Amino acid sequence: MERTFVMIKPDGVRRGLVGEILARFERKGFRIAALKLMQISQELAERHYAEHREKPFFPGLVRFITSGPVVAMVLEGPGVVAEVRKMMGATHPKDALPGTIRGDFATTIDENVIHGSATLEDAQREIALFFRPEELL
Amino acid sequence: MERTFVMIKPDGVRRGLVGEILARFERKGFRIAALKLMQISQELAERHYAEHREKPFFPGLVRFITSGPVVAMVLEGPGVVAEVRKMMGATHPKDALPGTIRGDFATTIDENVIHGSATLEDAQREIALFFRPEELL
Amino acid sequence: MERTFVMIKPDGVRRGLVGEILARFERKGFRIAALKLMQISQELAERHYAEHREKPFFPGLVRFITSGPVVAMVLEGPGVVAEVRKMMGATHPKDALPGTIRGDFATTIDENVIHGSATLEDAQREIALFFRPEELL
Amino acid sequence: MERTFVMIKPDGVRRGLVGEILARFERKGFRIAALKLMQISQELAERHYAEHREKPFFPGLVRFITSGPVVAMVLEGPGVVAEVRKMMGATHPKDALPGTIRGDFATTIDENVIHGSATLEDAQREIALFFRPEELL
Amino acid sequence: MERTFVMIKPDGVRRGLVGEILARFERKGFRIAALKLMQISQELAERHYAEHREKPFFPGLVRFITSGPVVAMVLEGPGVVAEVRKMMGATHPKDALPGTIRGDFATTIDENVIHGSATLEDAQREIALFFRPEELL
Amino acid sequence: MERTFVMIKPDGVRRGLVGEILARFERKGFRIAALKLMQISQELAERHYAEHREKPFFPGLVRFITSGPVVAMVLEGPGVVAEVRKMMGATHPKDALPGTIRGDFATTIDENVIHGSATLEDAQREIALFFRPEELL
Ligand SMILES: Nc1ncnc2c1ncn2[C@@H]1O[C@H](COP(=O)(O)OP(=O)(O)OP(=O)(O)O)[C@@H](O)[C@H]1O
Ligand SMILES: Nc1ncnc2c1ncn2[C@@H]1O[C@H](COP(=O)(O)OP(=O)(O)OP(=O)(O)O)[C@@H](O)[C@H]1O
Ligand SMILES: Nc1ncnc2c1ncn2[C@@H]1O[C@H](COP(=O)(O)OP(=O)(O)OP(=O)(O)O)[C@@H](O)[C@H]1O
Ligand SMILES: Nc1ncnc2c1ncn2[C@@H]1O[C@H](COP(=O)(O)OP(=O)(O)O)[C@@H](O)[C@H]1O
Ligand SMILES: Nc1ncnc2c1ncn2[C@@H]1O[C@H](COP(=O)(O)OP(=O)(O)O)[C@@H](O)[C@H]1O
Ligand SMILES: Nc1ncnc2c1ncn2[C@@H]1O[C@H](COP(=O)(O)OP(=O)(O)O)[C@@H](O)[C@H]1O
Ligand SMILES: [Mg+2]
Ligand SMILES: [Mg+2]
Ligand SMILES: [Mg+2]
Repeated sequence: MERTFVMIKPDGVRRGLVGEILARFERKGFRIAALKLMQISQELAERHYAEHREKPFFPGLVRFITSGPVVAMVLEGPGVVAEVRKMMGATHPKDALPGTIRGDFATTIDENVIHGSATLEDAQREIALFFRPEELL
Repeated sequence: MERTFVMIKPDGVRRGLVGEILARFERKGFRIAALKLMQISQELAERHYAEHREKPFFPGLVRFITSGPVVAMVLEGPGVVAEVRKMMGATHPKDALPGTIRGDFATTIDENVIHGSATLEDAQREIALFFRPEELL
Repeated sequence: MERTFVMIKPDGVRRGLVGEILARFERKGFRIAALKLMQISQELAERHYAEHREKPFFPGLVRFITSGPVVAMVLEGPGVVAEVRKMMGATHPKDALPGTIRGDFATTIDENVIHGSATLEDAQREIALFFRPEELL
Repeated sequence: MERTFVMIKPDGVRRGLVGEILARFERKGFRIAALKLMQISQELAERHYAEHREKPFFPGLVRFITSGPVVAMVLEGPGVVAEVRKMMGATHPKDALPGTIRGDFATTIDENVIHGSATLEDAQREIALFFRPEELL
Repeated sequence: MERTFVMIKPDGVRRGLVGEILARFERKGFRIAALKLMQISQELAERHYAEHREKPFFPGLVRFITSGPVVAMVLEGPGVVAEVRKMMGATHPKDALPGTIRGDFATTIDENVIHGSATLEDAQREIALFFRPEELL
Repeated sequence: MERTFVMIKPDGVRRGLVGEILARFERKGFRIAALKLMQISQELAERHYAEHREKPFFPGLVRFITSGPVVAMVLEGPGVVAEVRKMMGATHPKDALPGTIRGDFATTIDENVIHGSATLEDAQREIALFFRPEELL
């Protein structure tokens, strides 16, 4: 029942890591409730990162997240939000532990391969923001 | 430039083979131009099967193809249509060689895990049928 | 010389995770001293979980562990007991770290894919309880 | 329904290929109906080779097949006997195609890592010889 | 005893396929007798291509083979020369079967990821040309 | 720009773990700036472990590191020194976490599969000690 939003960022897609990452989630046992390759519009990127609109890395952040196609998805399963968060590893790749997605695939904070909803509330919000209602199965 | 349509069938999705299959296409070097989880409707299924209509197993097929969500995609690359047919292996798993998708993942023709356009024309037809134009990137 | 008992539970077997899990142990360098697919009898399950006989989840626990075939084994190698315990990860999948067996394959405490002897004493006891003496090589 | 007998030979076991090989059969979709680590006795080995008896390498074979523990198993699935012969590849590794077990893991016919029943009848014969009835699940 | 020369081309190195390719040769059972990252010089490249000289694409080839670092190696094992040609698959990826290196990793003959000695004599010639004697172990 | 020295020890090479380990680094995104199979000379081993020259395990240590060929390399990338150190895991395999190289492949401190420069200074020193200047690309 519980759902979380996940996004394989432009770098992850360009480096051909989509299947590998998705396999980790299926292997874990989560259900794919939604999935799609998509181009983040300038607007979506600004809404999504509104939180950091004042920050100084905001411009470069928006430029990165829209630099290429991303793979958006919604994973379903018991405590999927917290578990997916643990699977991704620390935001700053330098602190992400091995066995973790960022720990195994990312090297810098700027291009950290993936995003996972931080909380239940963030998830509900991100899902409505990235997917159309009928796209959830 | 050349592109093909691929569909991971309901059996492939429920068995959690989506990532593994996508990974093979990515390691091969093909570009993912479109991708999405979707539910095939009765009408849609029947439209896709226009020649296999006056055939027999037609109903039993539609039943399976609509039995659950499928993962649709478009792959791009040199001779990708013929190349993907080769990667999938024979339609009937028993005749598909080890190393191919159906050879390594399927056991019956009923649930042969995946579908790939037979020709460039079939691909164009399938792409227009399963994807909206804006979903192609 | 040191040995530990490991069991891939009914869920792990049903989800086709036996080879993958066994590969992690061979890759680690441990020796397979015993191995067998088996059905846990009502009696064995009760003996094995005697510790939690009074608990409330006992009935459902016994029902799960006997719900289907399991793969029992004995691994041999330096500090194998403690190392195998670390490899499995926390009992409650929610706390199991990525790279860990439960961390990568389990989502709930009820069906946590695998068991590993907790101590040397538990190992000796579990081994005699699950395997016949001549089955150890 | 249909079933076959498979044996990971002593070389396959010592090289730690048990999990990887089992994983291929599991991802393929076959059911594991029996499995066990065992030591083949002199008599047992000779009984298994009844026609190859008046042959030459007979002794050198028995020597190898009894040189260490083997992993015996029974696999179930549609046309599993022929399908497994295809998955193993040619008896002599040099003629086994990449993607098959012997093609990817073996280099000599002497130690060709695995054995699989040649026919349904050979399978029944091998199953009755290597497994007790109660070991079949 | 028998040995062959293998070169992971510039495209294979930049795409980060070195480990995956080496892993296949190791799981196969071949011994690595020599290995090194190197930059092929103009002269060196041309010397390697002595017969393909009066040919056409010669310059376009040298351009690619010297376009970046390559990983050179010598593999040892029974019939390793023919065996490695089989593992690499057809020179042109479109004709290479799934399961082979070029079949699973390449799409164009221009950048077909890897090279392997065609004969024992070519191997000796290539080994003397790319490796100093002391680099053979 | 930053570089670190890594060495797959004799055990790792003998167990055929080179490709697998190298793949983890390419997957991570680091660049291979140098690579070569080599035999550590008595002198090099003594220089490298001069730090522990007084210790009691020194003799056995030198004997191990020179017991067979090793694969030496230099990895390049952002904070590669610290990240590679984290990827390898604790020196004593017993304390190395799963998902970590030693955590997944090593069982004892004596034969712990791999080495990674501890600091920037150690790296510069190890690189000049193991590789010739022209071998860095
Ligand atoms: N006995 C059968 N039982 C169930 N489905 C069958 C049977 N025979 C054929 N099919 C179905 O028929 C279709 C086969 O298509 P066709 O023979 O025209 O070429 P194809 O390359 O296999 O196409 P596809 O990729 O869709 O399988 C598939 O959708 C398959 O599942
Ligand atoms: N030159 C040889 N050296 C060592 N063993 C050999 C040699 N030739 C054949 N063998 C052995 O002979 C047997 C070959 O069996 P056979 O040719 O009847 O069919 P098969 O399908 O290969 O059977 P199997 O699965 O047991 O290998 C194997 O056990 C194999 O190891
Ligand atoms: N159209 C082409 N474009 C670019 N390179 C080509 C083309 N045709 C052939 N080549 C190059 O020609 C060489 C083919 O060698 P050859 O046909 O003699 O046998 P081979 O077994 O393929 O050798 P190799 O392992 O070096 O590819 C390769 O180096 C390949 O990249
Ligand atoms: N130093 C930094 N440079 C660039 N981007 C940063 C930096 N610090 C944080 N960010 C960005 O802000 C966001 C942090 O939010 P959080 O959801 O906790 O992490 P993440 O998005 O990496 O999962 C990410 O989009 C991240 O890239
Ligand atoms: N909340 C719970 N629900 C179901 N089973 C539980 C619960 N808490 C503990 N258990 C069961 O009790 C046992 C705990 O013993 P332990 O050996 O430390 O862990 P595990 O068996 O998971 O390795 C397991 O069989 C586990 O499934
Ligand atoms: N108890 C021990 N037995 C054998 N060798 C040891 C022991 N303790 C330390 N060493 C050796 O000393 C070195 C420790 O240095 P360090 O660079 O921190 O670890 P490592 O080389 O394992 O990465 C290694 O070469 C290690 O094998
Ligand atoms: Mg098809
Ligand atoms: Mg056989
Ligand atoms: Mg070649």
